[PDB]
Amino acid sequence: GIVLFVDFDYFYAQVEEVLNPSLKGKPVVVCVFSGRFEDSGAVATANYEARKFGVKAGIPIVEAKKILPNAVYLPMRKEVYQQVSSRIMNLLREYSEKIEIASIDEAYLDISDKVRDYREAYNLGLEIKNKILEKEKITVTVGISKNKVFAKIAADMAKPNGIKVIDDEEVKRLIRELDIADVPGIGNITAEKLKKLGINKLVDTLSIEFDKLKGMIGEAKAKYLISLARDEYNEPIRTRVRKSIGRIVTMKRNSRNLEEIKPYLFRAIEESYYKLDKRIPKAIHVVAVTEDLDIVSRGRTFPHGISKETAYSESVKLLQKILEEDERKIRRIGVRFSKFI
DNA sequence: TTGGATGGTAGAG
DNA sequence: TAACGCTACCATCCAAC
Ligand SMILES: Cc1cn([C@H]2C[C@H](O)[C@@H](COP(=O)(O)OP(=O)(O)OP(=O)(O)O)O2)c(=O)[nH]c1=O
Ligand SMILES: *Nc1ccc2c(c1)Cc1ccccc1-2
Ligand SMILES: [Ca+2]
Ligand SMILES: [Ca+2]
Ligand SMILES: [Ca+2]
Repeated sequence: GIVLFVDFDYFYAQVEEVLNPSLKGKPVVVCVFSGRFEDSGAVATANYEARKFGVKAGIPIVEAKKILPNAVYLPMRKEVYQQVSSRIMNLLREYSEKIEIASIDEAYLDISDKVRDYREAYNLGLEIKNKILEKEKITVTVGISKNKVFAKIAADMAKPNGIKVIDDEEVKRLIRELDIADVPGIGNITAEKLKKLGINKLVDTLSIEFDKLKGMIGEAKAKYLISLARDEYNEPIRTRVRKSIGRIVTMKRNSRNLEEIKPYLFRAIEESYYKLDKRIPKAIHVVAVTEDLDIVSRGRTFPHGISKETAYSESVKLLQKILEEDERKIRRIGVRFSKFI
């Protein structure tokens, strides 16, 4: 069982550095500007130079500019990053047929039949890094271990431009020593609940009553953590199948005017339908983000596919439903399609 | 004598 | 002053031959 994981370094920011080499080695911040006012929106990512000053994914641009006014702030050019991603993902395909594309910049390869051992796996990781750097001038981090979770943890430890093997002995050390927060899938909310059960390390999960852990974090996550801690997790590398395709836009001003909201919604539908690429959806959900950033959605599922024209009229009724059942003003509006034929 | 649809939550982007 | 995107999972529920 040998899994090689690839995660591209500071991805959007690094693509902008390849396009404009004068950027390299100084703070670069990639932003989602939203329209609302001067510099409204959020950071998508930033290069490591900018991160030293606290700028990173998620924070508002106005806050980034407070702690790092000097940097290059660039509008996110998603189309260009997807082009670069697709070419790299096709390079990776050449090293293994068992590949799992996990995100715009992540893929797992099952190389159990390609290499005899970790030493050979490591050499293959360098070949992959070299090839990607040659073809795309993009640095990446490679993580290598016995399963997906530890391969991803290996890349986290080695980031940026790194390569790391976590061998059987180091897996045992991490079960003992790794802060549970740093386990994939364990976020702030789950971690804090675990903090209450005395669980700080993966190994702590072995001594706890299974139903107290279940009653706290739910069946799936409890099973997940115990399996990892047991050194048994062995989930297969499988092709990811798109389940939903959606778009959400920020309105210039908050509104409850249907006619004022509709153009944004239709734009979201038009854009969603372009990305569907031959897929035919049987479900549609409208999403409204209210003034206080609560997320509200209403959907409808048909026994048959939804035509683009049908989506327009159905989305209107879903938005009328939200507007009738929630009095708060809408700030963001979007649509999602799912249950593809 | 359990299940698809429903809307909300949490997080490996 | 807080984007954009998408999966897995969770409760809840109104239907159950
Ligand atoms: C986390 C995050 C990522 N992204 C996008 C931009 C990132 O470049 C891309 C990949 O996500 P990540 O791999 O999480 O981040 P990264 O590649 O920018 O940085 P790192 O070196 O630490 O791996 O996805 C967002 O748009 N918003 C986000 O909140
Ligand atoms: N990024 C993003 C885009 C569209 C949608 C979400 C996120 C959540 C959601 C829920 C219902 C419909 C559409 C969307
Ligand atoms: Ca990355
Ligand atoms: Ca990533
Ligand atoms: Ca975490």
